[PDB]
Amino acid sequence: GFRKMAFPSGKVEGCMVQVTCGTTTLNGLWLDDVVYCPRHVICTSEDMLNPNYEDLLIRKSNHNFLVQAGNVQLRVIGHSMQNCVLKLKVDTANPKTPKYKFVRIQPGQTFSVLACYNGSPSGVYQCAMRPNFTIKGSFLNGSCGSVGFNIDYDCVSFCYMHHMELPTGVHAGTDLEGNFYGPFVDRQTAQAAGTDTTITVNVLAWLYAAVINGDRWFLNRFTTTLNDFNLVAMKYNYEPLTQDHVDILGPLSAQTGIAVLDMCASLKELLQNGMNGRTILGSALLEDEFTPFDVVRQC
Amino acid sequence: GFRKMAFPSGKVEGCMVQVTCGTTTLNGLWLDDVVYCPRHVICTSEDMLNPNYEDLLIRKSNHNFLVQAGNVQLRVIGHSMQNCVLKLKVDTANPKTPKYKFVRIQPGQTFSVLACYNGSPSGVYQCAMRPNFTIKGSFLNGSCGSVGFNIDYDCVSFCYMHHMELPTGVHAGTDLEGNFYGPFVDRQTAQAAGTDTTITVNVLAWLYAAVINGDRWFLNRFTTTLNDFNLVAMKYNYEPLTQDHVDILGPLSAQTGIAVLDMCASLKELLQNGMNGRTILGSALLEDEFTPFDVVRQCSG
Ligand SMILES: *[C@H](O)[C@H](C[C@@H]1CCNC1=O)NC(=O)[C@H](CC(C)C)NC(=O)OC[C@H]1C[C@@H]1C1CCCCC1
Repeated sequence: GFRKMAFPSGKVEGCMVQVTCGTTTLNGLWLDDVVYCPRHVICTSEDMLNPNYEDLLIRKSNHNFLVQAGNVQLRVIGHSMQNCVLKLKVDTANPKTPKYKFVRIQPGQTFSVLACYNGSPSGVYQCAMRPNFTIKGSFLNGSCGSVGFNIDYDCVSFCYMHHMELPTGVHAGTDLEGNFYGPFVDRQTAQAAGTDTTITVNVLAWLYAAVINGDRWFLNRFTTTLNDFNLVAMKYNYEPLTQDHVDILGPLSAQTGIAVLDMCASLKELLQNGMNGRTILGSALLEDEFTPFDVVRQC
Repeated sequence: GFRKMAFPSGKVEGCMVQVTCGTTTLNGLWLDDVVYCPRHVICTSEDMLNPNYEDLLIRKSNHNFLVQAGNVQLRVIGHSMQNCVLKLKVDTANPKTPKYKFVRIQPGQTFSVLACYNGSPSGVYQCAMRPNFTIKGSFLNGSCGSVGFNIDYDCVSFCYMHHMELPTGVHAGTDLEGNFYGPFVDRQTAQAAGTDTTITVNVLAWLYAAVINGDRWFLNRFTTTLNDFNLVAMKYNYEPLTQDHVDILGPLSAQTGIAVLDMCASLKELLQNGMNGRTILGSALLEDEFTPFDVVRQCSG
């Protein structure tokens, strides 16, 4: 079987706390003796339209920030801002801090999201960083400060902290240095993203997964050159396929004995014609949020 | 705009161990001072055919079971079989035991699966129990003893433990009392699931979700009796509704003001007339793996 699968979230759950300033409550990430959270916690309703964050922050003191780990209040003993993230220093070290790192993820890569409300983990699911630097998440009021991450041999690599929803229903946020993915800004305004394109290497990986699990109706005897495929992909707002993508797809091609460029010819046929009302792995749409690595770690 | 979203898995990660008999290792669930696992851990390859589980267990002693949390051995001090699960009493109460209960779910209900290998969690994902009592998992060799669960507040309701794969590639297993869902047995034989059907109650929940988000073209000005709807539904390979299904749609019916039986009438028209190229929540396909609880969780909670 083949399933969209999130990393086990326990190591991140032990880091989630609630952060409150004024009438605004969201989540923070508590690592060692620092809590990281979105800086817009310091805004009021009036501030959010055009917040001068440095000016709003100079007027705050440590005691204006209320941090709670469950029933326990953590004393804030220091605070600073790094881009769009606030760093609150507390007197307590988190005993549950995992081995971790902060990474900035590349578009087309996937990560797990731990959606939290009031410092309490609520759900976990897989997202991809879109080419237009949005993510198609599930985030409601109070979800800010929820984080996205990957796990590699007990090391948690944090890559995303949640800040906002766009009018189209997609989501935007920062890495853990507080820099946004994409052209977005943490102010209460309607923001549009650039035109979103489809992650072609991931669509190919998912077709290979549909073949492994016995689904073949889309394949064909034909083939294509890399450049000719990429001309058709760009026409249909698919990202171009690089030679590294082809290389990355090697293991999957070998396992199924289907040349990458033969799978490209199949995808070309799908783009030009369609599904014909049919489905692949249950879906009526081409799925582009599985990476080659994601697929390999499942067959 | 809906994601299949699992529950946070940490409270279950803290209960996973491995159980080995000879060279056969699967996963177990450590709650208080008991470890629960599939009884077929006591089988060799040649026993799998039609194992004599009672005979195989009589040859076993406490000191034949290797239970490990990580690389740390947990001493077994008692063993018993309950249906298709082994219960291994150990000398240490799990300090990470959550508040928990053991529940038997119904077809259509969803749950999170924490897929594990050698006692180590690998991934978490949502499954729906199909009307034919299979789930569409992603289970590899060594995954048996992985569990499915829901979390309500801080209480973990364990509802599934994994035992086997069927010829068609779907998966089968038991509740935490060892009772299989559906008509399967833990023998290494080709077993067939009944033909699957569409989970009507979840499709209705999906229509309610569509209405909540302002997508309501399919609502009509008619109603139906539950029996009339069930007889039509069966002709389209949809499950009949139970009284419990009607009741668990109550909150969404109240939220939208659309009576359950009126929504049934709208669904009946979709089944008889098709979608006519229209879409619902952006798709021409009716989704059947979001329960009414799942819908409320992503729309309002
Ligand atoms: C933080 O918890 C919250 C998470 C959002 C709320 C609903 N779903 C989410 O993911 N983030 C916000 O509320 C940000 C805060 C600003 C200061 C960055 N703003 C936001 O998400 O607004 C939602 C945009 C649709 C709204 C616009 C409509 C037109 C007027 C301006 C807002």
